[PDB]
Amino acid sequence: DQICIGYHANNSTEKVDTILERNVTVTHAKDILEKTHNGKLCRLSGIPPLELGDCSIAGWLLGNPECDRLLSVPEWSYIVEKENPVNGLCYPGSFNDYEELKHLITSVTHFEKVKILPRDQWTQHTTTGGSRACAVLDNPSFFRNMVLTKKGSNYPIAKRSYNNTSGEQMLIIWGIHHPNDDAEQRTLYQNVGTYVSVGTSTLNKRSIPEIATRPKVNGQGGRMEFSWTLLETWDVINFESTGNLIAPEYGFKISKRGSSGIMKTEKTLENCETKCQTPLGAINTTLPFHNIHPLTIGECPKYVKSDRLVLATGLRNVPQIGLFGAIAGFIEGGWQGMVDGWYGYHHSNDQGSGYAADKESTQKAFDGITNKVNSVIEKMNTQFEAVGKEFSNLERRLENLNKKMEDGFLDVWTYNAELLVLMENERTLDFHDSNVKNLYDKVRMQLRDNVKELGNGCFEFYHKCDDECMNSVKNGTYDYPKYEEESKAA
Amino acid sequence: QICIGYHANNSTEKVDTILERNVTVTHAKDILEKTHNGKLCRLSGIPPLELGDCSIAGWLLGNPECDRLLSVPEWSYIVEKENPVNGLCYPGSFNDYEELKHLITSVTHFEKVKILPRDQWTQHTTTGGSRACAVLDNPSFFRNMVLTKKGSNYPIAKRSYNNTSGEQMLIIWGIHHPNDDAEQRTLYQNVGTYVSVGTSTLNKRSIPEIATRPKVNGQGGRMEFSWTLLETWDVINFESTGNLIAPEYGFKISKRGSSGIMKTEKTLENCETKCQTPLGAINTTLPFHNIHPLTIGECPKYVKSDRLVLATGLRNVPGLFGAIAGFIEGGWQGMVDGWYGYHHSNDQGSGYAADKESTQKAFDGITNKVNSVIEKMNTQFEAVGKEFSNLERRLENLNKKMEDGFLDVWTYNAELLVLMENERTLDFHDSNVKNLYDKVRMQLRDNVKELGNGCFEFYHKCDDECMNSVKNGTYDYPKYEEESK
Amino acid sequence: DQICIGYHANNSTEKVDTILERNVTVTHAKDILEKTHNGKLCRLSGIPPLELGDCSIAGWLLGNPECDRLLSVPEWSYIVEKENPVNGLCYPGSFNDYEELKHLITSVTHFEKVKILPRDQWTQHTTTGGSRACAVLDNPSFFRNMVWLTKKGSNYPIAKRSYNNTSGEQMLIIWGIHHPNDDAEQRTLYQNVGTYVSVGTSTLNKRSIPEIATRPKVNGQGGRMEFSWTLLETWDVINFESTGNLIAPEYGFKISKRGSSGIMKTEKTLENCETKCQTPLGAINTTLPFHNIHPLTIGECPKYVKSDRLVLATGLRNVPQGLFGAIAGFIEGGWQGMVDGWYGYHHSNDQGSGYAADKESTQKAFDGITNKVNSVIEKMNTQFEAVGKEFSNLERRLENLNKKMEDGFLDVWTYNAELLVLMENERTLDFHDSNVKNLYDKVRMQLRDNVKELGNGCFEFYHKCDDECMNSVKNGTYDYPKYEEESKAA
Ligand SMILES: CC(=O)N[C@@H]1[C@@H](O[C@@H]2O[C@H](CO)[C@H](O)[C@H](O[C@]3(C(=O)O)C[C@H](O)[C@@H](NC(C)=O)[C@H]([C@H](O)[C@H](O)CO)O3)[C@H]2O)[C@H](O)[C@@H](CO)O[C@H]1O
Ligand SMILES: CC(=O)N[C@@H]1[C@@H](O[C@@H]2O[C@H](CO)[C@H](O)[C@H](O[C@]3(C(=O)O)C[C@H](O)[C@@H](NC(C)=O)[C@H]([C@H](O)[C@H](O)CO)O3)[C@H]2O)[C@H](O)[C@@H](CO)O[C@H]1O
Repeated sequence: DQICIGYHANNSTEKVDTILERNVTVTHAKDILEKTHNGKLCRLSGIPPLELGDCSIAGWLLGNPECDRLLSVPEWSYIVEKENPVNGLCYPGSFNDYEELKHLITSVTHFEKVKILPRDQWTQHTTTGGSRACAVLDNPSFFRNMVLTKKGSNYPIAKRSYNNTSGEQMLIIWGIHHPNDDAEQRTLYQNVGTYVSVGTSTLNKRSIPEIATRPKVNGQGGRMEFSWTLLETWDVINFESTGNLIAPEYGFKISKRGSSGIMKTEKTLENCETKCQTPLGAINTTLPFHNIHPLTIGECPKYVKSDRLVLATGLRNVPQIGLFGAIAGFIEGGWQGMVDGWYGYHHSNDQGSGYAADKESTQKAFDGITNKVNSVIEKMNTQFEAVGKEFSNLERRLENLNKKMEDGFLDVWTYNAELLVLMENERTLDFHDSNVKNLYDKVRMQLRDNVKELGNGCFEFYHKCDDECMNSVKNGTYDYPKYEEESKAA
Repeated sequence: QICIGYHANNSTEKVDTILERNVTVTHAKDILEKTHNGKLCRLSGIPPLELGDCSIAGWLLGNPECDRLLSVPEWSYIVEKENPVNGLCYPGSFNDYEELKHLITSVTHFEKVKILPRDQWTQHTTTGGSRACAVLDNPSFFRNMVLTKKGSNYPIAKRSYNNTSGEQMLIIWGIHHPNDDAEQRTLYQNVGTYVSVGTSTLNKRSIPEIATRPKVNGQGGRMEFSWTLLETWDVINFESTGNLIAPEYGFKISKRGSSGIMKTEKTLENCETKCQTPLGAINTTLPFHNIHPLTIGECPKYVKSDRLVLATGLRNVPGLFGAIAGFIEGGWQGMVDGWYGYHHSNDQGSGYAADKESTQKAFDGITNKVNSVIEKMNTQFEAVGKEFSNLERRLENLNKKMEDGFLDVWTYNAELLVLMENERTLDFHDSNVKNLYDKVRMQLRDNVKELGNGCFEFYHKCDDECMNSVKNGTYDYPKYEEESK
Repeated sequence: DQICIGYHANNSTEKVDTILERNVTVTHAKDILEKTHNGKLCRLSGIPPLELGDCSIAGWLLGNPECDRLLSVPEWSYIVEKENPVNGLCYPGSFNDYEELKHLITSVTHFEKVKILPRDQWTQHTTTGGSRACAVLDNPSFFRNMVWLTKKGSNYPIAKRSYNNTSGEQMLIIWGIHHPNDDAEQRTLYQNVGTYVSVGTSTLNKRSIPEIATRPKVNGQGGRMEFSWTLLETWDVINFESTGNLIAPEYGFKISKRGSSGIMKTEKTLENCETKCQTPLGAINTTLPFHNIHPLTIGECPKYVKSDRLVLATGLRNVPQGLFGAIAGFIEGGWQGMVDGWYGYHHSNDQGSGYAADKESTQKAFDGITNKVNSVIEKMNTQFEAVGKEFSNLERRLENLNKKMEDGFLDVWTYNAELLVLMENERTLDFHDSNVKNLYDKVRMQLRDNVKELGNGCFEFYHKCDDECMNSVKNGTYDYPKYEEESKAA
């Protein structure tokens, strides 16, 4: 009669690395690295992205004729654009503090156009001024959200105002025209030596037109320079100009949800839903890390420069035909026949044989490994982030500093993730090793000299041991007083 | 007989390990600090500048509402209310205001001095003021600042100052932006005017920007202030054809390092600290804290955690090696002098005796673990809160992203350090018990039965002297080898 | 006749720290902190740095007389300056967006000065003007790459010239405006009052008016020159127009970029060596993960930490004469006499002797430790970075943000490198202890009761055991039943 201590083996060819060993085959393993995306551009927490396609934010807000059929949701979580949007300032020029503007309208509630300065009420000015650079049909056209040239032969001082009674912060854009030459100034605005002034309770600005010689861009040597401000509720904005004013017709009511970013991609909305979007597609995961794309938006796993992070959950797989020396050691191989536990017994007596999982050590192992995997996964913080940022080409240093920070964390997470995995795997294999070793000793210390140690994790009894006796061994209530029979040993 | 055993007590302290939750241990050490003293304190002997509900601009310009301030000549940080009420009484703006605020967060020395006495502007009217700065309640004006046409003429306003004071000097000046050309003529006579300021490093010019504007503090006009740091022995030249708001004073300033502004309602209560937060100060040696992110001083790492409890004692049982809660089922309330030890049973009596050797070794070990964790942590001076204008949102976001990045790294790594090391500490105790058990077993060999519960049953009479040789590892096997099992 | 289990000891004096223990002597050790450098300034990935010495980038590009013959390379990978360069704006002034300019030319391929606006084609203006502030020896001179346009006789007619970039590459172009000390100087130089300077390209549009005002003399001058720059695209035109106060370029700079680098501040000069990582003290050439040489590096560098020592144990605890209780435990000391392995056997016989190492155990241990060491090294991700940055006097907050980030990483890497070392040294010592305990048990299970277990690592045989039998024990094929007849007495 005999009982033998042993451990589970199977047909897994799954491999993991440890600190001490490479490519160890384990019975089971879990990948903590998310590599797959659904390939879709989705909504984020129910709220869709604003889809700009070929238009830039400036193009959209000024109303570049080529952005007319923009869908323009009432509410958005992020903004989707193509890499180098072709439709922006159709009439050539610049846009002050453009990047701050973008960052501001990145996530909105609540977004409503308002006709703050009706085209029709500039009664003493011509209002149909257009350009072939903004051509439609084609005829000379212009930014649709914007409007002034002399009426006949007179450019009276233009004085209009607007009180923000919309019940919300209003974004307002305006421009100044920089003519090509003096004759052009006088033919457009009659007056020379002009200005454009804009005032609110916090904004103070007066611009003078700059008449100079420049190359043609979209066929035009002239330039238009735009600025913007946030008009507070119940506050007034006053425009005054003797010429060169590019007036807005509309302002924009803004309620900031939070702060998001702009995603560059050629994909379009679908729904689908996600908590984490990438330019490649969305990510749905529990895992602490991913390697899909650095530029994400939402609550995402830590991005790492890794192609594989696999945790061992089972033990070393040793099918047959360690710090503790049990597994692949003094018990030379695992049992494929023992399918209902991690560690257990094989027995032979008169009544037969012989596999039985040990429920106690098995359940300790299940509870332990589950805890370990859960620790590694659950302790990871996950706050909302919009990685990609916008910088002008005179902000290269600021851009480089942002890049240096993202690279820094990447290096920290990657190295930390890789080593954590190598170190825990080593521990996990030793944990199994030790459980086996302790099971063997549990049996050895019960039986004492009522049995012989045969090697290979086996015990031969110096007495008959029936199924009831075997149970007592397996559940730790073996009765040693019975040391006779046993002198059968001598 | 002689038995091997380990310590137990009435502790109910819980720790988590990588493999286990809520494990009761005999002793634990919390390494997360979560108490402050509730007070606003001095930082390394040097007090903060308390501005109450005045802003830094309001204080330096001399907003009348800031007269009874009480500044010190030296401070290690600045305390402000979340939203100061007293800044620019006369509406306007302050160029590079944030750069200025950053410069004076921490000073030594700091002294206001008169550099351009106002009575020496003999060709200009200097008494001008505003109901925006109303006192009592007549027109008044920023008390450190001063120019309007005299009769009907505004001659060039040209004066200079040489910084012979011995320290770098802060000097602030402004330009006034009137309501319309008519008011410009009324105040300054001329229309196309300018304000030029020059030192040997700074060249700045401002022109009036007239626009129609809503009344703020009753006024449509605005003032735009600028500033420079005048080096020792350098000159500053003011030259203006109109619109200059001139300084009468300057500020001598010696800077040691940089600090920050703290937003709080509290007032200095007279205590010392090395680490201040808006809720109170922190006096601690622990490597982590969760009191508040915006600290000033030499502070523990701020983590998102509620609890970081390191196990020091062993599992409390009133492991990898199979002894604790293993073949030795439980602890011994009775053994008080050590973690590990023996219970003996003789004709002479019983029974407890601590093993001071393996206990001391263990204690030294755990002592090294604790202060390896605690002492490897760096703690250089830092001021977390920073200032950004509302056109630096991207920059402010970059800063938050950075603080959030380190918060995440530290929080994760601290939680995981505690779990990992707690499992090793419990295993370390387990190993010490096992090793002690084996020391005895390998000493007794044949002369004793291994019972399997921690106990050894002698095949001979072992009196007290003999027991002592077992404990001190000199048991004489050959002497008692008479066996007769 | 006896056989003993033991471990290697030597003359090593090397010390390591572990999480539980300070100053433990080990037989072998390996430092993973790079502390040495070659003490030279080197080519970075084949490409030399630009050496400016005591000249500033501005001094060099404008052609300050003390800077002009600088003798540059056509391609560079970084820039080297003295801490505080003596030569810059000899005529006092300022440079707009200077830090961004310096960041732009930090790393190039290709670079080439070209004469874009021949000094002599300014026919209607005087062109030879200079300053005592730029005195050569000791005649008034001027920035050699620029042209100080002044009146011809009593006339300054409108100055107008343009240049089309047909060079093949983007072109850096610089210009300036003179802000005189007083009206008399304005009239002497330019005749006209109320002048302006105008410059325009496809994207750039600027008009500046001179600022006449009294200022402290610097290098004898009260006036100032404010310089600006732009990048002119291929096939674009730049237009200059001035009625006075223009400081025109004569030259432009063809520039191609292939990434960004940095400026390095050192007294050192270029030697003939190659590196992937440069320091102001010398070049680093290591695979190690950490270094403590200097914070301001350029290249693909190890992570900088505050420590002076990171020593990993590789050999075992040196006990000249643990979790597992053998090393410095029940086997009290090591053997200076076992030189052919980490663990092994002694054996005392009728035939004498002796020592012999267990090759298999030793070999498995060497493999483990090697993987360990390589894991810590190989998992570290390295990226190209230039640590030192340029910020102006009004960018203190930005500078402080950069410092806070570097300090943040420094604390993270230093704390984790040191804790890693301590943790792994604990596990390494215990690894060895375990290998020893496992070897001893392997012997114990073969010999069984044919021998006495002393308790100090030795086994006393109950039977004569010659060299062949001593080998079977070492071998794992002892044959217990062969000597079973003959033990104790029977
Ligand atoms: C007036 C005319 O017919 N001029 C002929 C030249 O063409 C004109 O050249 C000017 C440059 O001085 C402009 O480019 C003109 O283009 C427009 C445009 O933008 O399309 C014409 C628009 O109608 C006009 N819109 C408004 C509101 O004024 C616009 C603006 O004036 C400018 O943008 C102001 O900066 O200009 C263009 O038609 C022609 O090249 C030349 C060849 O022989 O003959 C000229 O008679
Ligand atoms: C006292 C009062 O309320 N008077 C009423 C007139 O108000 C005047 O309106 C002008 C604008 O047209 C200014 O706001 C005047 O305010 C002051 C101020 O700031 O307090 C008066 C100061 O004395 C003056 N200081 C100087 C040096 O000139 C200051 C400056 O002019 C401006 O700040 C420049 O921007 O203005 C205010 O008294 C009002 O015009 C009339 C009804 O319209 O009723 C009067 O009772």
